Amino acid sequence: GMIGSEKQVNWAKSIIEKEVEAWEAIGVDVREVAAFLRSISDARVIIDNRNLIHFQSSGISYSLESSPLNSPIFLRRFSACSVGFEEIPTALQRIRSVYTAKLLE
Amino acid sequence: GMIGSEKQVNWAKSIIEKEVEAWEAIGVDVREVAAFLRSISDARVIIDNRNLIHFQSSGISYSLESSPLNSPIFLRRFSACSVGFEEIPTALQRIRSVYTAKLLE
Amino acid sequence: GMIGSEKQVNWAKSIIEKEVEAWEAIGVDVREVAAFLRSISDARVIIDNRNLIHFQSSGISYSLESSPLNSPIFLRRFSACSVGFEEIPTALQRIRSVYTAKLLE
Amino acid sequence: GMIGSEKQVNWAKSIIEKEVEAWEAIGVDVREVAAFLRSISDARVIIDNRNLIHFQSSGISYSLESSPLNSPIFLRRFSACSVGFEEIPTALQRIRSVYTAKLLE
Amino acid sequence: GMIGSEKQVNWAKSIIEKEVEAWEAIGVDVREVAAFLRSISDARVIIDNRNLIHFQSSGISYSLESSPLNSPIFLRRFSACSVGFEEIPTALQRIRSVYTAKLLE
Amino acid sequence: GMIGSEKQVNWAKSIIEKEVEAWEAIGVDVREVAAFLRSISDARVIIDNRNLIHFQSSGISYSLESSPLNSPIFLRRFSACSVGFEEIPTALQRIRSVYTAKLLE
Repeated sequence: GMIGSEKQVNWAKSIIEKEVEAWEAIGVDVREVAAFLRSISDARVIIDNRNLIHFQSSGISYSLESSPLNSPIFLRRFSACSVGFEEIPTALQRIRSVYTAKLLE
Repeated sequence: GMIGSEKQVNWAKSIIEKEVEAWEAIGVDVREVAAFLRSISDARVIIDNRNLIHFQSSGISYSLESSPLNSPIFLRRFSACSVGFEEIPTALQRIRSVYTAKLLE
Repeated sequence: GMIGSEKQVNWAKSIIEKEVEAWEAIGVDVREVAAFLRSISDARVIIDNRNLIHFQSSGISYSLESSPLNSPIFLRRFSACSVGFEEIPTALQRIRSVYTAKLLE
Repeated sequence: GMIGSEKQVNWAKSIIEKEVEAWEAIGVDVREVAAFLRSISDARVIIDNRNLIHFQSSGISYSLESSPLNSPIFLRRFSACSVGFEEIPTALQRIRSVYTAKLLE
Repeated sequence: GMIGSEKQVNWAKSIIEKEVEAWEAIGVDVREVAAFLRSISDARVIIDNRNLIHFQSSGISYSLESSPLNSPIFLRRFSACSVGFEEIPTALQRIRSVYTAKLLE
Repeated sequence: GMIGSEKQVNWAKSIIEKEVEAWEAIGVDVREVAAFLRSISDARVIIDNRNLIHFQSSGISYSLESSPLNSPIFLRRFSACSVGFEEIPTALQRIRSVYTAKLLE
C-alpha cells in the first residue's frame, strides 16, 4: 500500500479522501480523478502537496480552471507514485466542459 | 428498456436506427456514436429531438461539423437518459479528423 | 457597396442591423463579428441565410456554441462577399471563452 | 490614468514594473503581456492581486503554465480596468509554445 | 499474420522492432504507439514507409513534434492494414505533453 | 537587408520567390506566410533549409498538414533572422482550416 509511517499514511489518506469528497461534490462524473488521487502511493508526496492540490468547494468553476491537475509539469511530481497521471489534464478538460455546460444549459 | 408508451418506444427506436444508419453510411468508425444513440433510454426525449439530431447524408462534412452532438450544452438534455455523453464531443472531433483525412488523402 | 435590387438591399441591411444588435446585446466585445456581418456585400446571400445565421437572445450560451459562424464550412458561403471570414471561428472561440468566464465568475 | 490614493498608485505602479521585468527576463516576446499589465488602471486591484499574479523567475516553464493569466475566469477581475484581457489566454498559449520550443530545440 | 513474402515479412518485422525500440527509448509511456506499429499487417506498406516513419533518437522533442504519426492524412495509408490509427494523433499529443513536461520540470 | 555573399543572396531570394509562389497557388489567403518567408534575412539559413521547407503543389492538403512551418521547434532556426515566426503555427492552423473547408464545402 501507501509508503510512509503509520502517522503519515493516516494523514495522507485523510487528505486524499477529503479531496475526493470535494471533487465528488461537484455533481458530474469525476471517477477518473478520484481513482488517480486514490492511486497516489507515497504519503510524503500527498502531505507535501496537500495545499497545492486542494480543491475549493466555493467557486467550483475557478477551482476546476485553476487546479494544478491541469498542468503536466505539476503532475510530474506524481509520476513515480501514482497511476494515470498522463491522462489527468485531458480528464480535467472533459470535466470542465461537462460541468460548464451543465451550469450554462 | 426505453421508457414510454409502446407507440413512443416504437417511434423512438425507428428514429435511433435511422440515425445510426446515417452515421454508419459515412464509412469510418462511428461505433461510439452509434452506441451513444442506442443508449438513449427515454422515448420522449428521442422523439422531441428527432429533427435537431438528424444527420444529413447529403453533405457529410457539414453534417459532422454542424451536428449538435458537437455541443456539450445540447448533450445535457441526454444526461439522465443515456450513457457516454461526456465523451461524445471528443468522439465527433476524432471522427471529423478521420473522415476529413480520408477525403483529402 | 451592397449588390442586389433596391428592395433586397434594404431588406438585407435591416437583417444585418438586427443581427448586429443581437450580438451586441450579449455585453462582451463582439466588434469583430459586427464588422464581419456589416462587411457582407451581397444582399441575396444575406437574405437566403437570414434564418440560418440568426442569433437568439433567449439562450445566449447555446446561441454562441451552436452558431454556424463557428463552422469554416458554413462560412465558405461568404468567402466571395465579405471581409474577415477566415478569423471568425477563432473570434467565436474567444467570445465564447470570455462570455462563459463572465457568467461563471 | 490610474485611480487610487497617491500611496496606492505608487505601490501599484512599482508592482507592475516588477512583474513586467519578470516577464521580460524570460527572453521571448512578451510585449502583449507587458502592455496588458501596464494597462491596468485600478491601483487597488493591482495591490490586491500582487501575489496571485506574481511571476517567479526560479521556474519559468511552470510559472508560465500555472500563471492565472491563463484563466479567463481569473482575468474577469481586470475586465473593467484594463485593455486586452480577452486575448491574454491566447497570448500565454503562444508564449508558452515559443519558450518551450526554444528550450527544447 | 503479416502479408508478404518471407523476405518482406522478415524485413518489415525488423523495421517495426527498430522503431518500437526508438519510441521505447524515450522513457515515457508509448505502449499505444508500440501496439499500433506492431499491428501493421502488410509488409509492403511497412517497407515502403520505413524512412518516412523513422523516429530519430537524436532530438526526441523534434522527432515527436514532426513525426508523420501526428498527421491523420499520412495515417490513412495504414487504414486497411493496422489497428488503432484513428487514435494515434491523440496519442502523440499526450506523449508530447508528457515528455515535454518531464524535460521542463 | 539580406546577409550573405552576392551569390548566396541571389540564390536565397529565388528560393523564397519559388516558395511564395507555391503557397500563393493554393488559392486562399496566405499573405502572412508570404510575408514571413520574405522577412527571412539570412541567405545561408534559407539555402540550408530550401528542401526542408519546400511546399509541394502535388498534394496541397498534405503539404499544409506536414509542413515544418507547423512546428515551433523547427521555426526556432528563423528566430534570429525573420519577423513573425511566433504566429506562423497559428497561421498554418487557420490556413489549413480555411483550405480544408473550401475543398469539403
